Amino acid sequence: ATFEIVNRCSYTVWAAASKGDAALDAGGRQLNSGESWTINVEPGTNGGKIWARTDCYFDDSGSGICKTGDCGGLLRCARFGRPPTTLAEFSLNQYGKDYIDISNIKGFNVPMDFSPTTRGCRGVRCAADIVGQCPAKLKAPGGGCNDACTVFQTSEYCCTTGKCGPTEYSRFFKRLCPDAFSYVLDKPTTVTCPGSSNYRVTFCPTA
Repeated sequence: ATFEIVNRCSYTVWAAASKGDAALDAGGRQLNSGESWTINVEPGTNGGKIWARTDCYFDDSGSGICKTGDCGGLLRCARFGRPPTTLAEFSLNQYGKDYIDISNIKGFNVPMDFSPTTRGCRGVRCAADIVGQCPAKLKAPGGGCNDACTVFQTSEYCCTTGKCGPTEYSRFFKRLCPDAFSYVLDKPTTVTCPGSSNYRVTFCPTA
Protein backbone atom coordinates (compact mmCIF):
# COMPACT_ATOMS: atom_id res chain seq x y z
CA ALA A 1 0.00 0.00 0.00
CA THR A 2 1.16 3.46 -0.67
CA PHE A 3 0.95 6.33 1.74
CA GLU A 4 1.73 9.83 0.46
CA ILE A 5 2.86 11.94 3.42
CA VAL A 6 2.47 15.66 2.73
CA ASN A 7 3.71 18.48 4.93
CA ARG A 8 1.43 21.51 4.44
CA CYS A 9 2.76 23.13 7.61
CA SER A 10 4.81 26.29 7.35
CA TYR A 11 7.52 24.56 9.41
CA THR A 12 9.65 21.53 8.66
CA VAL A 13 8.58 18.23 10.14
CA TRP A 14 10.36 14.86 10.26
CA ALA A 15 7.80 12.27 9.26
CA ALA A 16 7.94 8.88 10.95
CA ALA A 17 6.39 5.53 10.10
CA SER A 18 6.64 2.42 12.27
CA LYS A 19 4.77 -0.65 13.47
CA GLY A 20 6.50 -0.48 16.86
CA ASP A 21 9.06 -3.26 16.36
CA ALA A 22 10.18 -2.21 12.87
CA ALA A 23 10.28 0.72 10.45
CA LEU A 24 7.72 1.05 7.73
CA ASP A 25 9.63 1.86 4.52
CA ALA A 26 12.66 3.95 5.53
CA GLY A 27 10.95 4.78 8.86
CA GLY A 28 11.48 8.53 8.71
CA ARG A 29 12.45 11.48 6.55
CA GLN A 30 12.64 15.26 6.63
CA LEU A 31 9.69 17.10 5.05
CA ASN A 32 10.22 20.78 4.45
CA SER A 33 7.10 22.91 4.05
CA GLY A 34 5.20 21.68 1.02
CA GLU A 35 7.19 18.48 0.48
CA SER A 36 5.64 15.10 -0.18
CA TRP A 37 7.15 11.69 0.61
CA THR A 38 5.55 8.51 -0.71
CA ILE A 39 6.13 5.33 1.20
CA ASN A 40 5.23 1.73 0.68
CA VAL A 41 3.69 -0.18 3.59
CA GLU A 42 3.55 -3.94 3.37
CA PRO A 43 0.06 -5.46 2.98
CA GLY A 44 -1.12 -6.99 6.23
CA THR A 45 0.66 -4.45 8.41
CA ASN A 46 -1.06 -4.49 11.81
CA GLY A 47 -0.75 -1.62 14.21
CA GLY A 48 1.14 0.81 11.97
CA LYS A 49 1.44 4.47 12.80
CA ILE A 50 2.55 7.64 11.01
CA TRP A 51 3.35 10.83 12.88
CA ALA A 52 5.23 14.10 12.60
CA ARG A 53 8.25 15.04 14.68
CA THR A 54 9.16 18.67 15.34
CA ASP A 55 12.34 20.61 16.07
CA CYS A 56 14.76 17.78 15.22
CA TYR A 57 18.49 17.65 14.94
CA PHE A 58 20.33 14.73 13.31
CA ASP A 59 24.00 14.13 12.66
CA ASP A 60 25.39 12.63 9.49
CA SER A 61 24.72 9.15 10.74
CA GLY A 62 21.04 9.78 11.36
CA SER A 63 21.32 10.11 15.15
CA GLY A 64 19.98 13.02 17.17
CA ILE A 65 16.87 14.29 18.97
CA CYS A 66 13.42 15.71 18.30
CA LYS A 67 11.26 17.73 20.71
CA THR A 68 8.13 15.85 19.85
CA GLY A 69 7.83 12.31 18.58
CA ASP A 70 11.49 11.31 19.03
CA CYS A 71 11.96 7.56 18.28
CA GLY A 72 15.07 6.56 20.15
CA GLY A 73 17.07 9.44 18.63
CA LEU A 74 16.92 8.06 15.08
CA LEU A 75 16.00 9.78 11.83
CA ARG A 76 14.80 6.38 10.57
CA CYS A 77 12.25 5.29 13.14
CA ALA A 78 12.01 1.66 14.00
CA ARG A 79 10.00 2.26 17.20
CA PHE A 80 7.11 4.49 18.20
CA GLY A 81 7.65 8.12 19.10
CA ARG A 82 7.72 9.99 22.31
CA PRO A 83 4.55 11.83 23.23
CA PRO A 84 3.09 14.25 22.42
CA THR A 85 2.29 12.84 19.00
CA THR A 86 -0.85 13.11 16.90
CA LEU A 87 -1.16 9.61 15.44
CA ALA A 88 -2.39 8.29 12.09
CA GLU A 89 -3.06 4.63 12.90
CA PHE A 90 -3.83 1.73 10.61
CA SER A 91 -4.14 -1.99 10.21
CA LEU A 92 -4.25 -3.24 6.64
CA ASN A 93 -5.75 -6.35 5.05
CA GLN A 94 -7.45 -7.55 8.24
CA TYR A 95 -9.95 -10.15 7.00
CA GLY A 96 -10.42 -8.31 3.70
CA LYS A 97 -10.60 -4.72 5.03
CA ASP A 98 -8.38 -1.89 6.15
CA TYR A 99 -8.98 0.07 9.37
CA ILE A 100 -7.78 3.64 9.94
CA ASP A 101 -8.09 6.26 12.66
CA ILE A 102 -6.52 9.33 14.17
CA SER A 103 -5.66 9.20 17.89
CA ASN A 104 -4.89 11.80 20.54
CA ILE A 105 -4.32 9.08 23.19
CA LYS A 106 -0.59 9.91 23.07
CA GLY A 107 -1.24 13.64 22.88
CA PHE A 108 -1.14 16.07 20.00
CA ASN A 109 1.73 17.90 18.31
CA VAL A 110 0.78 18.64 14.67
CA PRO A 111 -2.65 18.80 13.04
CA MET A 112 -3.29 16.05 10.45
CA ASP A 113 -5.74 14.73 7.90
CA PHE A 114 -5.68 10.97 7.15
CA SER A 115 -7.65 10.13 4.03
CA PRO A 116 -7.90 7.36 1.44
CA THR A 117 -6.76 8.18 -2.06
CA THR A 118 -8.81 5.26 -3.43
CA ARG A 119 -12.54 4.58 -3.30
CA GLY A 120 -14.93 3.33 -0.77
CA CYS A 121 -14.44 5.21 2.54
CA ARG A 122 -13.80 8.48 3.95
CA GLY A 123 -11.07 10.26 5.76
CA VAL A 124 -10.63 11.61 9.27
CA ARG A 125 -9.12 14.81 10.48
CA CYS A 126 -7.84 16.45 13.67
CA ALA A 127 -6.88 20.01 12.71
CA ALA A 128 -8.08 22.18 15.56
CA ASP A 129 -5.57 24.33 17.49
CA ILE A 130 -5.08 21.80 20.28
CA VAL A 131 -1.63 23.15 21.16
CA GLY A 132 -2.87 26.72 21.49
CA GLN A 133 -5.90 25.69 23.54
CA CYS A 134 -4.14 22.98 25.57
CA PRO A 135 -5.01 22.83 29.27
CA ALA A 136 -2.17 24.32 31.27
CA LYS A 137 -1.45 21.12 33.07
CA LEU A 138 -1.06 19.19 29.79
CA LYS A 139 1.17 21.67 27.93
CA ALA A 140 4.48 20.07 27.00
CA PRO A 141 7.40 22.51 27.68
CA GLY A 142 9.23 20.99 24.72
CA GLY A 143 6.18 21.63 22.49
CA GLY A 144 2.75 20.05 22.03
CA CYS A 145 -0.14 18.98 24.24
CA ASN A 146 0.45 15.86 26.30
CA ASP A 147 -2.21 13.31 27.05
CA ALA A 148 -3.14 12.88 30.69
CA CYS A 149 -1.71 9.38 30.95
CA THR A 150 1.73 10.72 30.02
CA VAL A 151 1.41 13.54 32.57
CA PHE A 152 -0.23 11.85 35.57
CA GLN A 153 0.36 8.07 35.20
CA THR A 154 -2.94 6.97 36.72
CA SER A 155 -4.95 3.85 36.05
CA GLU A 156 -7.87 6.01 35.07
CA TYR A 157 -6.03 8.01 32.38
CA CYS A 158 -3.94 5.10 31.15
CA CYS A 159 -6.89 2.66 31.24
CA THR A 160 -4.63 0.15 32.91
CA THR A 161 -7.37 -2.06 34.27
CA GLY A 162 -9.41 -1.95 31.06
CA LYS A 163 -11.90 -0.03 32.94
CA CYS A 164 -11.84 3.72 32.56
CA GLY A 165 -14.24 6.49 31.65
CA PRO A 166 -13.91 9.81 29.90
CA THR A 167 -12.18 12.53 31.88
CA GLU A 168 -11.92 16.32 31.82
CA TYR A 169 -8.70 15.90 29.91
CA SER A 170 -10.05 13.39 27.37
CA ARG A 171 -13.07 15.61 26.84
CA PHE A 172 -10.76 18.51 25.89
CA PHE A 173 -9.26 16.51 23.04
CA LYS A 174 -12.68 15.18 22.07
CA ARG A 175 -14.27 18.64 22.02
CA LEU A 176 -11.56 20.00 19.70
CA CYS A 177 -11.33 16.81 17.59
CA PRO A 178 -14.47 14.66 17.75
CA ASP A 179 -13.19 12.34 15.00
CA ALA A 180 -10.07 11.22 16.87
CA PHE A 181 -9.69 8.84 19.78
CA SER A 182 -9.44 10.81 23.03
CA TYR A 183 -8.89 7.97 25.48
CA VAL A 184 -8.50 4.21 25.25
CA LEU A 185 -12.18 3.28 25.58
CA ASP A 186 -13.51 6.12 23.55
CA LYS A 187 -16.43 5.32 21.27
CA PRO A 188 -14.48 4.24 18.19
CA THR A 189 -13.84 6.65 15.33
CA THR A 190 -12.20 3.99 13.20
CA VAL A 191 -13.07 3.99 9.51
CA THR A 192 -13.37 0.74 7.59
CA CYS A 193 -11.87 0.98 4.12
CA PRO A 194 -11.64 -1.58 1.31
CA GLY A 195 -8.71 -3.91 1.75
CA SER A 196 -5.59 -2.66 0.02
CA SER A 197 -6.65 0.97 -0.12
CA ASN A 198 -4.04 3.70 -0.52
CA TYR A 199 -3.81 6.82 1.62
CA ARG A 200 -2.57 10.34 2.12
CA VAL A 201 -1.47 11.78 5.49
CA THR A 202 -1.39 15.59 5.38
CA PHE A 203 0.18 17.59 8.18
CA CYS A 204 -1.48 21.00 8.72
CA PRO A 205 -4.26 20.31 6.25
CA THR A 206 -5.99 23.67 6.78
CA ALA A 207 -2.99 26.05 7.20
